[PDB]
Amino acid sequence: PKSMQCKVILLDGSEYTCDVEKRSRGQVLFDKVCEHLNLLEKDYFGLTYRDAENQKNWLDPAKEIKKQVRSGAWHFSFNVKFYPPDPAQLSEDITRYYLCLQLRDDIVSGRLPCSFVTLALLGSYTVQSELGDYDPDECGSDYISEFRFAPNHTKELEDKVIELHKSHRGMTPAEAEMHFLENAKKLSMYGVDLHHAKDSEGVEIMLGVCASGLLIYRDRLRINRFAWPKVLKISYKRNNFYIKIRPGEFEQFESTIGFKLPNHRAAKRLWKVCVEHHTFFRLL
Ligand SMILES: Fc1ccccc1NCc1cc[nH]n1
Repeated sequence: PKSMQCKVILLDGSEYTCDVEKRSRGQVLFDKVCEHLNLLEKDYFGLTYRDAENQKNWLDPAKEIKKQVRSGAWHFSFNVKFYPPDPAQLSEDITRYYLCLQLRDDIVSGRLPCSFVTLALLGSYTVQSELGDYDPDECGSDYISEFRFAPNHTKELEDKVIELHKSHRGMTPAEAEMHFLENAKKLSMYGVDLHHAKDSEGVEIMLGVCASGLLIYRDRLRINRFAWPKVLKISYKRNNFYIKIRPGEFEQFESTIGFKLPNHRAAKRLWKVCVEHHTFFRLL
């Protein structure tokens, strides 16, 4: 029995190493990672890898690892796949904890945009969770936190984190994590997976996939939103991704909206994440 070494970047930025039999399916590796993390509420999470383009791909738990990574290194990341719309309803604090770590990276990366005040408030709850009660002894008027809070740090943002941290005295890690999530869940890009595409006229749009449905970002105005119930059918052909939308009441025939993706793999990736998110919606 020949086994392949796997390396997984965890959400704290540490590396987990294990071996699986070389013909193992994704689920085998994912189960080992989740046992390592003491994670029971595993359905919200997954593993990603980077292809030659260094584009992120979900490791399909049902398929052989070798037929996915193909020529690439057995190097993965552990990530939230399905962002819970209501994190208070998760059964375990440790689940909310990993979700916070993911969202912290979502924020620092700029995938999840955030006002100055929300950056500072989220940051204050992270500090309360990580270090406990505000201590003047560690924080001078010149203090800069080890914690990454934002895509671009300023002294103003560090000061506001400290100001808000002072107000959280006596808050436990689980409580601070729950407040963090109550705020983060409201942000317009929470749990939105964005894909580059062109509309049928060749105009650059972004397609967002999330729990509630599909978003077509055409410009700062004209954001079209199709709740999952409004989406009849989706499919990809060559570089094209198509969504069929239910007609309005007493209208004949659904509408088709077509999109051009960069290449066939990008169309297939978008199709698969939409199918997977739509099933998630069907279970809610
Ligand atoms: F309702 C949706 C449908 C499809 C994709 C996303 C959403 N987000 C919630 C919302 C409702 C109104 N504006 N934002």
